[PDB]
Amino acid sequence: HTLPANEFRCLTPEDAAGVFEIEREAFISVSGNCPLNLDEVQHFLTLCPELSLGWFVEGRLVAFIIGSLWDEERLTQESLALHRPRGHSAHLHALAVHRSFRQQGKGSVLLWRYLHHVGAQPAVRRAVLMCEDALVPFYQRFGFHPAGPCAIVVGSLTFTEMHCSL
Ligand SMILES: CC(C)(COP(=O)(O)OP(=O)(O)OC[C@H]1O[C@@H](n2cnc3c(N)ncnc32)[C@H](O)[C@@H]1OP(=O)(O)O)[C@@H](O)C(=O)NCCC(=O)NCCSCC(=O)NCCc1c[nH]c2ccccc12
Repeated sequence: HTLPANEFRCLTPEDAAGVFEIEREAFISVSGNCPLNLDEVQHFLTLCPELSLGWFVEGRLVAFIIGSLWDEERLTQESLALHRPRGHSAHLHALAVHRSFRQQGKGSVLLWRYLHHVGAQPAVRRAVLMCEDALVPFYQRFGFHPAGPCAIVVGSLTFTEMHCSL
């Protein structure tokens, strides 16, 4: 009968649309590329929805995490579009908060619930993601440790890989 003022839930391919939209502003408007395009978004939301998480305010996605499982110590170019069911690592492909909802602890909040959410799964024993050097201290507040230069290349952009024991 109404729109919950706040709701945290796993995503479904129905939210792919909304995810890309925030990606356009969050990444493309900046570097010219984005972590996941609509097909990639629907791909992981189809194969491993339980690895995603969204914050809906008044029926609108304001934050999201799109995961997938990895089975190697470090991230590679191929892992970018892969989901290793047999893996034990939660690979955070993308994390973003809406342009209008930033700097209000939402990213931090979503990130913590996410770590707790996937660490609840029997397989997931570690979390991994890549980020620009500017965000390394940010992810460290969550237990992530810088694991050196990430091998994944994206345009002219480089990233520092980070791992979090779960
Ligand atoms: C970061 C996040 C989710 C936090 O939310 P929030 O705004 O609500 O933040 P909080 O309120 O919870 O707390 C704020 C903290 O967030 C950190 N922070 C925020 N903006 C920062 C900045 N410009 N530089 C350094 N630290 C910053 C600070 O440390 C800051 O501390 P302070 O309270 O002391 O100020 C939110 O700001 C957001 O959605 N940003 C846009 C997308 C993005 O970059 N996603 C992450 C890429 S990392 C993960 C990822 O998706 N990788 C894919 C890698 C990738 C593939 N293709 C790309 C193309 C381009 C770029 C990257 C990629």
